[PDB]
Amino acid sequence: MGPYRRLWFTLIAVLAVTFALLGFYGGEVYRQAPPIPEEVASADGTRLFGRDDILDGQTAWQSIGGMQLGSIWGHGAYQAPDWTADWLHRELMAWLDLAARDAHGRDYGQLDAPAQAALREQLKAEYRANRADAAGGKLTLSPRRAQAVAQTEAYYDQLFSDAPALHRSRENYAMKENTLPDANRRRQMTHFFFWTAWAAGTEREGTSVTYTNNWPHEPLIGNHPSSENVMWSIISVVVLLAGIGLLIWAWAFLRGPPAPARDPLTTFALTPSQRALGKYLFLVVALFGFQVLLGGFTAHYTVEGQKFYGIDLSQWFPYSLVRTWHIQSALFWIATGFLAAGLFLAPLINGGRDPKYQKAGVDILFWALVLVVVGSFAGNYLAIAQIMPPDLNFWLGHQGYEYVDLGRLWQIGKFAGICFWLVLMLRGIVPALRTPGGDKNLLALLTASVGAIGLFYGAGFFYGERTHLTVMEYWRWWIVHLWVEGFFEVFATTALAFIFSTLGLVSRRMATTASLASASLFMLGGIPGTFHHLYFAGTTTPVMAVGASFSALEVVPLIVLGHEAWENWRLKTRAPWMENLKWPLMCFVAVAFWNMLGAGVFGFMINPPVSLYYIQGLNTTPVHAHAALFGVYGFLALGFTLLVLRYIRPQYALSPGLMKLAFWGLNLGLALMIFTSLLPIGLIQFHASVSEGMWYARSEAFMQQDILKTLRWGRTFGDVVFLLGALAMVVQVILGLL
Amino acid sequence: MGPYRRLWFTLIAVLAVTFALLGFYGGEVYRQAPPIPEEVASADGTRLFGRDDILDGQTAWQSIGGMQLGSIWGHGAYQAPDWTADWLHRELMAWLDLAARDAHGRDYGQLDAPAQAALREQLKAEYRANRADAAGGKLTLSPRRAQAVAQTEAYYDQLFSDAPALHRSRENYAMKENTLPDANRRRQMTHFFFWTAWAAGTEREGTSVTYTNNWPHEPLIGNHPSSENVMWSIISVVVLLAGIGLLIWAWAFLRGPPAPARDPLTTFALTPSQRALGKYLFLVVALFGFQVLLGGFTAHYTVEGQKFYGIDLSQWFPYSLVRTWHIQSALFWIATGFLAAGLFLAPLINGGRDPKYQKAGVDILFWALVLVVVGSFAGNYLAIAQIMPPDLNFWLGHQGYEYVDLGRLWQIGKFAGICFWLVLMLRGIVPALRTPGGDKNLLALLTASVGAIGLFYGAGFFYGERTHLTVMEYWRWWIVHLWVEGFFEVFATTALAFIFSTLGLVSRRMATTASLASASLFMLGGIPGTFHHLYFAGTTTPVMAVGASFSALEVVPLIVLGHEAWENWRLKTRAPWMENLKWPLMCFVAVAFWNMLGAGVFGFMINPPVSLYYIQGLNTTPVHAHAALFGVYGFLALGFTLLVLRYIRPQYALSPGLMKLAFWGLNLGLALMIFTSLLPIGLIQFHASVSEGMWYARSEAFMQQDILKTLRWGRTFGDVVFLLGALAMVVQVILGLL
Ligand code: HEM
Ligand code: HEM
Ligand code: HEM
Ligand code: HEM
Ligand SMILES: [Ca+2]
Ligand SMILES: [Ca+2]
Ligand SMILES: [Fe+3]
Ligand SMILES: [Fe+3]
Repeated sequence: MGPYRRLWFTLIAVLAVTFALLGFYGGEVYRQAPPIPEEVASADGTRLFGRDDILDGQTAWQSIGGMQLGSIWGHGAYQAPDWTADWLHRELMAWLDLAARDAHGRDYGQLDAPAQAALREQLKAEYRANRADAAGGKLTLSPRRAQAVAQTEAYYDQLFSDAPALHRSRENYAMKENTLPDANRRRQMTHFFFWTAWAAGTEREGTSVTYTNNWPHEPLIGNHPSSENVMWSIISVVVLLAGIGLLIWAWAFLRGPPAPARDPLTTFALTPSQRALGKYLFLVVALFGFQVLLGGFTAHYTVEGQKFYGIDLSQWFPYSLVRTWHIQSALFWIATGFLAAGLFLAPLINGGRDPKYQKAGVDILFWALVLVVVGSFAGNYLAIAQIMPPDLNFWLGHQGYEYVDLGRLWQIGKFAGICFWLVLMLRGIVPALRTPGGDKNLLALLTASVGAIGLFYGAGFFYGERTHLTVMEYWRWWIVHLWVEGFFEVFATTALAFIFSTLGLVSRRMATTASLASASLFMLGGIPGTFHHLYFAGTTTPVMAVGASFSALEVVPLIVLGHEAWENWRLKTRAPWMENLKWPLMCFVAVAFWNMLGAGVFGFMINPPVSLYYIQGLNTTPVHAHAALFGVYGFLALGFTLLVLRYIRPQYALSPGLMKLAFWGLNLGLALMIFTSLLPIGLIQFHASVSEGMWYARSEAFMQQDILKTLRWGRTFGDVVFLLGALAMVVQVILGLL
Repeated sequence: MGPYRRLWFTLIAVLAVTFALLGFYGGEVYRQAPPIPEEVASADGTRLFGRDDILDGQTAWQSIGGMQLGSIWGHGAYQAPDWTADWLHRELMAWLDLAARDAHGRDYGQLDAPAQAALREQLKAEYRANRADAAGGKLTLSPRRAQAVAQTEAYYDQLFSDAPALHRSRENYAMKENTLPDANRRRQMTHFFFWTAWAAGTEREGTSVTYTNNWPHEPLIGNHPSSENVMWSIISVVVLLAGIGLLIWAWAFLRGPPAPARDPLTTFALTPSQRALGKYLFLVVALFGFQVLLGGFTAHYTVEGQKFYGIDLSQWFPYSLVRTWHIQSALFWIATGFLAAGLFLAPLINGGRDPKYQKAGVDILFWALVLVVVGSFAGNYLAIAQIMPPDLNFWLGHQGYEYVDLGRLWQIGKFAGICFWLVLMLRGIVPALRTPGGDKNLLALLTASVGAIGLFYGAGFFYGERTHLTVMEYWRWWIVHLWVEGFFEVFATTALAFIFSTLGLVSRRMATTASLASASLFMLGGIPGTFHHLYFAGTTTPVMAVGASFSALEVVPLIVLGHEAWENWRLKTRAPWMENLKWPLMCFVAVAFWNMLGAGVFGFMINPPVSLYYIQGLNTTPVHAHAALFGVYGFLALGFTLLVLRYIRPQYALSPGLMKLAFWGLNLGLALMIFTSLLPIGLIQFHASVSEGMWYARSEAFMQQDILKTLRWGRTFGDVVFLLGALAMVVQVILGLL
């Protein structure tokens, strides 16, 4: 309570109206989803696959890499072409030849211009029709379409089967040699690729958009952005520029501490529990050196084929296996960065004593946390090699969906570990607010943050092996755009301000009101901002209305970062003994520079739904993904490491001269391979994706254009700058642990 | 010179690099203009009109209102449809009917869908070809196109002719009854319309865009935006956001006065010259009341036809006359407000004495201005009614182009009056900085601003009666986007800081650096920002490449207006005698609010070239025009009126209770007639313009859709608030002049 009745009500007011908006629209994503047809038949009488064969074909797609091989409805990896827009153009060109063979005498390519436009108008009448029969379950597609589907089916049966004809196209797609040894799996898998491009073509009931909201930009069947799609883009621009101006207008009008001579953390000297965190500062730097070194190993498969300078490590370590470890070990060391600074802050609040069985609680968390890492990395190896039986795949092995690629049995092992980290926080915080005090204001906010950071991983359930892919793309982003983006940015603002409150630099009054205006602004457009990962995947038009207007308000408090980047840096002059923490106070400054240039600048370039239409599935998304994940949550795990290196080894200097290469190799290393080798490839692809089609921007005839070859062979001029910038950090921490 | 060596070098550096970028591209706008063909002939052998007939048709179009009747290439008025898209659609449907009449047996409307798409591909083949013969001067268009042009000539001959059949379509376009009594004048005007929509269809040499950069969005002949258009749009967006964030960053990191007891302006008491400004302060409010009444009179012709509750004032006072007066008297009173403020500031700088024959120039300049006003209005009335002979039209009468609609002789009169104001400034300012002092830092900037504001009306020359329309649209925006937008915003910052410096509130050190940091920022994207009025008018793609990217940087220093709207309002508390200037210190705050909400927010909504494509010529442009013209330079001539009411009548109070109404009527009326009756009309026109075509968003089958009728019949509820606010302000000024 206290005098904070205004602030503590407007945070619950945001978390009540902007939290039912994932629930009032969460039923809209379910019952407006593209249905899987019960029976696919031809008009002559034969019966093709049904809804059982599609779902078993989905499990065949998961066993080869899932979204880490080639993207489906845009989301995935960006080397192999998306199989819902590469199946589409190969099916329409098969139809255009089977409708020209009995038209004059020739094919679609050898007709003059006025007569070849009399066939693309017949494509719009058949392929933008023949939807479901209103719970009759039948499809009954045309017999000229039954021959074109079976014609292109033999091309995808020959691509995943070790055939000698399609070499040097399995080399530009970074598929190993087989990718599916069994024969009935890839006969069932390419039935699933039909349904993922059946829904991309058929019209919804009465409207002028498709089931996937007109996504794969194809000039044959008239796939152009909607009328309501362009009108909801210009509304999304005026929300931003009238939000930035009205924030600085209300900031400049509605406004209106001697430091101690000793550091108050060295007066405690707690030996038994906080000395056991030396392992956790090793697991951060061991996974960080392993995660960069995979990056130079998965970017090598982009440039070359599968050679690796002599013998090929391609039948053991293919592209979709080294990419799966590159994302998954990245989310671990960001997670165990906060887990070190979380458990360090547990016994420091309740005086300087530990709870009962605290060191016994820490020493069994770490050996269960390392059980998951080397336990999930075996499941990826025994599933992409296709050794494990396919019925037991989802539980241990490989899930298929990116950012949740650890198996279901191992996924409980990550959820049980953070839930065990939850009770080790609450046993050390309930003797601090259940005591009769009157200053439990920051402690009540931090209690709500630790309760939310460990229970929002549980939304990674509610989807199993065989549920509908629109349901698998709704609960998946609840832990990527709400647990990594949202609630890692609440816990890293309070616990950041809790340290500056304890050292005696902020006066605990402007450390709480600054942590409820910077905890409700990030949540105003953060919980209903989940929906900008669900534009073109089985949704209606109001889903891009909630996710393009209420998503610009998480770009409003990110551009204005002059404050909270100077008043976290001018704390250096407030004490003579703030030279010992100079380098953590330089990492919490370069968090702010990449929270406006990775989340604000490069994050709004792809936000409005006319410019996510042409960009979704290109090389402009890993510009935003590399910069907003290492820049914002990747310098916090290195700011909470070189701070926790102090107070547990308070005798070793940080050795400047090494840190000036360990800090200025991460910044300039990240801003040189983005602005030379990932951004200009993302604009040659954008110039082709809006001119010709979506299939043209990922086709292998385009990605070997002799200008996109010299623009990814120049990744290595920035890769080795990042490499030595990462080695100089881990050599410091290993030297610091002695 | 002095300690200001950095700023006074970077301002000349900006005005040196961003000023050759107008000349080196003005050469490109000249030598890449769409040529007028020397001879138009048919393929059978006959000879149609030539280029002289096209130029006489241009003069005939000028004689009836010019751009105030119906827009040409988007620029103009927004009631009658743009003739270069309406002519285009009528000519294309005439060609489709003449090519279907000899195809099977029917027309384009009564053909099935696959066979009517075999004629639009022939429209794409014939109409996107047959350009000029490489300076051969001939056209030699197809005889079917000759028959289609001769067929659609008769409708536009019948529309401007008093013909009975075409009533109640001459009433929804607000044309009086005749608009052209002579017959050869409209017979040549139709040929001019043929030229201005011939340039909208033909392909440039080798490229894939037209001469007017693919402008009139027509799905028949494939008029869709380019790829480089969309690429420069996304580049413009990232330039804006990366500008705002870096400006706030470098503001927050790179930083580092007793008031007197008496007002220092009442200590001078200069009686002979400054008492002669009552005529100017009466002329400002007289033209302001007359202009608001003309605005209320010209919006009635939108809602009703030409009735005016009984007898019609339509053959004497048509829509074109009242619209021309509504723009021109607005520009006149906005100019003479600054003129009176500068002439007040003239003798105060050189101590408290006047130059020789100072009262005589003031006493003749007022009668010269009022002579120019009544002669221009008499010329408009005697030119639109078609009484004055067509040989003598451009000199006195009506020019045709909007914002320069006063005739050439009256234009020389206005330029001579502003030059007389210039020499009256320089005869009073040169004995103040030629004295041996060391404080001529602000006065040099003010002298350069006076030399800028008084000379660049002279770029309204260099185009006469018969030059090419791309040349007439290059020198026209040199006095609308560089003399009104740019150099009225330099003269209003230095004079404001000079007044706040002379009064003894700022310390003259932060009044100079803040008047070059806020004079070099507005000029970085202001002089090469002219080019966003020249996207789709006879230009190439480098012109929009300059005018998007280098124009987003004049939106960057406008959103951040928390500073320069609080440090100009917190000057009120610095003295007890700053209650006498309370209302100018609210006008100079409403200037900042509408400068961020009419130039930033609603001004960037229409800026990027993919969203100016569908918007150019709609009801979203008068939103930005009414907001940024009365909001920024309209409260400035009401701040410099109620400040100059002090120090010449320093005995009459401002009478609060009336000033609250005269402020919060203007603000609430301008913010309520924009957000109710001009913004959703603009959004409905945007939706229909991006769905169907450009002809559909201005057609009279669409602008009576029964929802656009109730959305402009609610203009009056915002009109009467603005009306009563204007009446309260003028009755206050008339009561104060006694
Ligand atoms: C020198 C440093 C790095 C290199 C060479 C590298 C390599 C790569 C490459 C080539 C991709 C593109 C994969 C594809 O095309 O499908 C990628 C994706 C990704 N990287 Fe890195 N990486 C580096 C640093 C990092 C770091 C430090 C992190 C996080 C802690 C990270 C997180 C990610 C993520 C999340 C993706 C997935 C993007 C997406 O699929 O949309 N990267 N990495
Ligand atoms: C602040 C921390 C942020 C993080 C950690 C983050 C992380 C990510 C990642 C890793 C992806 C790639 C997902 C994938 O490959 O499937 C992504 C995509 C995306 N992000 Fe962010 N992001 C952040 C901020 C933002 C912001 C502020 C916006 C504002 C509009 C935004 C808009 C988007 C959009 C539209 C996509 C979809 C791009 C696509 O699917 O191709 N992000 N985000
Ligand atoms: C109650 C107040 C006003 C009313 C009813 C009014 C009426 C109108 C109307 C209906 C238009 C649209 C003409 C068309 O559609 O072609 C217009 C245009 C315009 N008005 Fe006003 N007006 C008002 C106030 C003002 C003021 C105070 C200014 C001060 C400078 C102003 C400047 C302009 C300009 C420059 C245009 C031309 C916009 C363009 O052609 O793009 N108006 N006025
Ligand atoms: C600050 C003072 C400003 C003033 C006095 C002003 C005035 C005007 C006026 C009167 C028009 C209408 C021209 C016509 O009807 O032909 C116009 C158009 C336009 N303005 Fe502004 N403007 C200002 C700021 C801005 C800014 C900051 C931008 C930034 C991008 C901008 C972008 C545009 C564009 C693109 C158009 C063309 C719209 C069209 O032709 O339909 N304006 N301006
Ligand atoms: Ca991805
Ligand atoms: Ca206009
Ligand atoms: Fe997101
Ligand atoms: Fe402009």
